[PDB]
Amino acid sequence: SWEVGCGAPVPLVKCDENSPYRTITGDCNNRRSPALGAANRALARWLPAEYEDGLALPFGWTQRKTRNGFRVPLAREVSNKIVGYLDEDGVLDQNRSLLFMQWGQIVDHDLDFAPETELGSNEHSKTQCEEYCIQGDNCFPIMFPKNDPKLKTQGKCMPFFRAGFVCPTPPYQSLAREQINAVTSFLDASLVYGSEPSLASRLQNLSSPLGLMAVNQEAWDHGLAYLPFNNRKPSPCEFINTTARVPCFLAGDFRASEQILLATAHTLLLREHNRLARELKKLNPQWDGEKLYQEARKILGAFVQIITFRDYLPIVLGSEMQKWIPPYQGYNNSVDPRISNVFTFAFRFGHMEVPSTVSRLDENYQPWGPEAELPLHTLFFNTWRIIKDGGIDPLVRGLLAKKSKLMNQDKMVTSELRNKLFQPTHKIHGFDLAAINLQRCRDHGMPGYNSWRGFCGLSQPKTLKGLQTVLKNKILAKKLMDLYKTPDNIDIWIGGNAEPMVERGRVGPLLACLLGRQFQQIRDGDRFWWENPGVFTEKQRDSLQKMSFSRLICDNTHITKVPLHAFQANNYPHDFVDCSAVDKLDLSPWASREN
Ligand code: HEM
Ligand SMILES: *[C@@H]1O[C@H](CO)[C@@H](O[C@@H]2O[C@H](CO)[C@@H](O[C@H]3O[C@H](CO)[C@@H](O)[C@H](O)[C@@H]3O)[C@H](O)[C@H]2NC(C)=O)[C@H](O)[C@H]1NC(C)=O
Ligand SMILES: *[C@@H]1O[C@H](CO)[C@@H](O[C@@H]2O[C@H](CO)[C@@H](O[C@H]3O[C@H](CO)[C@@H](O)[C@H](O)[C@@H]3O)[C@H](O)[C@H]2NC(C)=O)[C@H](O)[C@H]1NC(C)=O
Ligand SMILES: *[C@@H]1O[C@H](CO)[C@@H](O[C@@H]2O[C@H](CO)[C@@H](O)[C@H](O)[C@H]2NC(C)=O)[C@H](O)[C@H]1NC(C)=O
Ligand SMILES: *[C@@H]1O[C@H](CO)[C@@H](O[C@@H]2O[C@H](CO)[C@@H](O)[C@H](O)[C@H]2NC(C)=O)[C@H](O)[C@H]1NC(C)=O
Ligand SMILES: O=C(NO)c1ccccc1O
Ligand SMILES: [Ca+2]
Repeated sequence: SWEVGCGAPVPLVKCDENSPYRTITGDCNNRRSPALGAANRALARWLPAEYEDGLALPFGWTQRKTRNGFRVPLAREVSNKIVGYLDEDGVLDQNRSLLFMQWGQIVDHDLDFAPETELGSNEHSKTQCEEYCIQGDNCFPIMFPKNDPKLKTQGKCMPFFRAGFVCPTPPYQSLAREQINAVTSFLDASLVYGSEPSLASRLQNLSSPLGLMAVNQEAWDHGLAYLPFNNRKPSPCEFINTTARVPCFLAGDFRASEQILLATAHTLLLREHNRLARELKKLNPQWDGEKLYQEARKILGAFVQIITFRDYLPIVLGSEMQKWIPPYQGYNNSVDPRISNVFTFAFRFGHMEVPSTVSRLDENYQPWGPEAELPLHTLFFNTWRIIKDGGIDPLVRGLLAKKSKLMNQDKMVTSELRNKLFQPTHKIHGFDLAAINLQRCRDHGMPGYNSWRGFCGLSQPKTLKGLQTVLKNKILAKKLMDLYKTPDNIDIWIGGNAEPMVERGRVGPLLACLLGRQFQQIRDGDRFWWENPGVFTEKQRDSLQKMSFSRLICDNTHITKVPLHAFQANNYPHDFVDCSAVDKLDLSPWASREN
């Protein structure tokens, strides 16, 4: 008895069987268990959920119920005390480009999305929550502590709505509350193509048999494409500058316009698909609209996989890479490919990697204009700066020439995210990503820090002094202990990120284990992994290994001067070579001799 059945409210169809292409929803990857890894199903639970009432209510909800004998500290107070800092000087990662951060967010968005609860196409709930901070039903407000500046100017709380959950919607019961993953668990470029058949089609250009994705018709970038605008009104990207009135972009994933540099990455990817389809039609004139689409799509998925596993992961995991992701040995049908609930919090390490400004660079990589460098907070949901202020190139050069923020125990998340975050629903630039992440841990029913330490076979400190040794920091450990009273209560997000970094990596031991495990699984459990014998031909594989993020830029923008290794810190002009010197993807193994 597993309650095993609930496969209700989720989209279902029938398995093409022997079809050489992924489904849009991720169904039919695993043959014996077709829904494994599919969009719109519960996040997997590596450990049982820990809720206040065993079942659904998050810790902190009832002001008199403790966690292990103690009150859990307010999310925003953990924010003020531990996460914040004032001095941006000295914070840059000396050996990671701004693209390091940016790629993490692309990968993250391909793997997981736990959307908020609605129950309001119009309702006094999406206003009884913001207006009066009344806790109730899915309103779980972030209360301001005594002495928080935002009291004086903003109000009593920050509104926060609980994440969606499987089986039904309305008030629910029985089992413990399981959050939804609205995206496919496979590294499959679902952020470009969509996770629903509904959206996947909208995204496509079905006016012509060329297998192209829809492109914006109102605006161009030197004869290069943009993403289509979104139908949706109200539009937050419009609300950001009512004079300019530029809507958000329409991509395979809904978060695409969250910040300008993410919209930039999205548009590079769309551009690549269309390029692939054209080139492909040249070699194979007989091919379908659909065949063009799927074949370009499959190449792109292979790209996202290769860069992620070859270029990106080795420099997050560092020396722990070998211990968690051993060399590939083939598809294993017994490996569970689903994204775990804790992964969506472990992968939030990238929040501590966001710097406070974004730069635009000209063709010599010099400050583009008099306002080249901008505070990150003016760029949330900002599309007008792309369309009406130089297009994509000045913004991509910044990604190569500037650095990520480095995680630092005394300087965690920049005030740009910690004080001035803009939420697409509400109206001010006054939210706090750090406090939200913490509130969300509780919302998702996360075991505490020592549960995960235990899970990863690592020591579980019980005392101040134990915590000082693990964190290798007396002061940090003291603050944590004063807010939390015992390490068993430390929220996973703040606990995992407070750990010193492993050698040659950018996360600590606990994070390396959680991430490493997840990635091993999503590679080993993927029937369509690129190296899986029979998915691509040997000659096709040889062609795919030559792919690089540098090339992507050469083929898709008017940048002519790029680094070879784009994720490490690169200085212009020494570290920058001409595009000619950069290996090209050879599409000739994709030829199809008729007779
Ligand atoms: C300026 C850059 C970024 C902004 C503004 C941003 C903003 C946000 C916001 C508002 C959320 C939702 C919080 C919640 O409701 O719980 C979120 C979630 C998340 N973020 Fe970030 N983020 C950024 C960069 C990154 C980076 C660099 C990474 C990783 C390298 C990352 C990983 C994640 C992940 C994994 C989630 C959970 C998504 C889910 O499963 O629902 N983000 N981010
Ligand atoms: C800045 O970061 C660089 C990013 O990797 C780093 O250089 C790299 O160092 C690692 C080992 O420390 C090596 O990487 C690779 O190792 C072998 C080559 O012997 C390959 O077979 C592996 O697949 C893997 O890619 C490289 O030697 C080197 N990687 C690159 C891309 O050049 C620098 O050391 C960092 N700078 C400093 C001083 O911290
Ligand atoms: C809202 O978005 C507006 C862009 O649609 C933006 O206004 C634009 O920005 C500057 C003025 O600050 C102008 O840029 C330059 O234009 C000419 C060159 O042709 C110069 O002579 C000007 O002096 C100026 O430097 C844009 O022309 C201007 N466009 C319009 C129609 O106003 C606003 O800054 C945005 N506001 C916010 C709050 O972000
Ligand atoms: C769908 O694809 C078609 C075919 O490329 C696009 O229409 C072309 O647009 C360019 C620029 O205007 C012109 O060469 C022609 O007007 C069209 N070509 C042909 C073959 O007629 C169209 O823009 C795409 N539709 C969308 C919404 O992206
Ligand atoms: C595929 O991965 C599965 C899941 O981890 C492996 O299942 C294991 O089977 C081995 C023996 O082959 C046992 O030693 C492990 O204890 C099993 N794991 C669990 C917890 O079930 C399996 O090793 C892999 N299959 C192959 C043949 O590579
Ligand atoms: O940018 C985001 N994540 O990185 C994001 C933005 C809005 C809503 C949910 C999200 O996950
Ligand atoms: Ca996916």
